Amino acid sequence: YQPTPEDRFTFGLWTVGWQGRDPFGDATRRALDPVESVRRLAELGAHGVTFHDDDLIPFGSSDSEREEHVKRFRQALDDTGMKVPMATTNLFTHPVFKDGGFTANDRDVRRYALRKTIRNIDLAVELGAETYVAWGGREGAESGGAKDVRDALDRMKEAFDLLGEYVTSQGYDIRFAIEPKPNEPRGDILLPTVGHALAFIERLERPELYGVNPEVGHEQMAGLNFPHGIAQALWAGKLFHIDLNGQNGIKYDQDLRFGAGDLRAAFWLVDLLESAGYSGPRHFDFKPPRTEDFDGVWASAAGCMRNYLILKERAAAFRADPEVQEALRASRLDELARPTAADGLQALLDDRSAFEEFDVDAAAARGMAFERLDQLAMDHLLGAR
Ligand SMILES: [Mg+2]
Ligand SMILES: [Mg+2]
Ligand code: NA
Repeated sequence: YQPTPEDRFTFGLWTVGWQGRDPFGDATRRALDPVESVRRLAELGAHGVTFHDDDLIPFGSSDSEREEHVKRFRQALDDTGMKVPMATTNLFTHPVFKDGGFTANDRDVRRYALRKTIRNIDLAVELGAETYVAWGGREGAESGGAKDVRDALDRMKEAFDLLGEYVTSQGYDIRFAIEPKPNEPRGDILLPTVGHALAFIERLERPELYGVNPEVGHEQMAGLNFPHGIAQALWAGKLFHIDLNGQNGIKYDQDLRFGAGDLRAAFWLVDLLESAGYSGPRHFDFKPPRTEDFDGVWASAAGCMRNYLILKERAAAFRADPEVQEALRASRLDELARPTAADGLQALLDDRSAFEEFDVDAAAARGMAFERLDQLAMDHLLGAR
């Protein structure tokens, strides 16, 4: 289960670089130089890295310092063959963003947030990124009167529309991906789930430029089924990027390594991504726990990729097994894929077998055979076939 760059595994600089500061504790690890992270991740078999502006260029850097930070990073990419498929903006750490970036009540903060974002879009394009992520972690509220949500959505739309005008005007081949999260650090965050983000995109001026960047743990913070949400995003043609990690239920955002947390949900996710032919990066947004030293950081990162590869093997074996294919037919998955009424509305209305002469009791007595199917899936996941 050895990863290679062809597997398209990517990591944020802020993941392996997380120093371990949590709400109740100081950092347990020293800061990593981005150049070291690129080299170490390349040695593990990663394909690329991603960054927030402020991960790569310290906030407040002069133009000359900015140039030197980028030059050093580009040489590390050249030395390793690592790519940068995605970039994003930090609109959450600095105190100026305490009430949001794009939806801050203060208008001057909203304008600054847009300018900070635009500057990093230029850099992302320079480095070859194809997707630009926006996680609106400060967009929201702790109390009901603090934020008129209709006005906030107007401001959010305004911001994204302006960004779309900018990339179109410059001729950039980049697309945007909105990352939902239901809460934390705000009491409630705007666009809290994949569904809300997909709905919002349809009201933008150029919806084709925007998709979603769902994160395993974030949907699980609302108790939702992550594979189901991914299926809806794929169905809409909007899965532009994905963040892979683990989460143990409804609590603070844990960002565990992928495969930890809900293991069976991870299996069904990999099955879906591979079956659907998702071709984007397999990006890990995770935090090595603060109990770990640097050897544990790299072990945790390697484990992300290993677990994806094991699950990919098991899901492929499941789908290829003739006994599973028979069980899928026994459960009528084949019929689910056939149209209900390709004969059309009038034919349906005239079809006595659909109502007047339908034997509801005979249909009700048919078992779905779902438990046998699910036990075959369990056996395959555990390698007990
Ligand atoms: Mg998270
Ligand atoms: Mg994320
Ligand atoms: Na737009």
